[PDB]
Amino acid sequence: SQIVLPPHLERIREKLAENIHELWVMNKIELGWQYGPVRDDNKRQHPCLVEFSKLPEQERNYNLQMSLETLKTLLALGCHVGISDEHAYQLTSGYKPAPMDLSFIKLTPSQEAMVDKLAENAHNVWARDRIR
Repeated sequence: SQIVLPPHLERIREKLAENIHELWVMNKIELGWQYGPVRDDNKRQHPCLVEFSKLPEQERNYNLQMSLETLKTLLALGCHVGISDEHAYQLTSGYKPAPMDLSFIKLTPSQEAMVDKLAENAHNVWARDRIR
């Protein structure tokens, strides 16, 4: 939780979370639903279509608790990463965010190895949530 991050990439990681959040619009628009007041998937009520830096920490609380600690542990997951760069068709059902073509950009095997370790951490917090 309390892993210190460099102060240059504070807002950059928020736009990086916003580039994550616009895909968080997209993966839950690919289920075929729509915006709504409540958070009900089967009733086309998904309030998380507004972006990251736009919404407060009630409709943007699930990704902000996730994508921050996905970055917070990634700097100290037994590897090394630092400042490298900036915060860088299916017509959707109300907003179409696609600033970059993420299939023109490649991933690697040390990339997905830290993804499962971050998936190990949060699922154990999900096990810590499933104590009761």
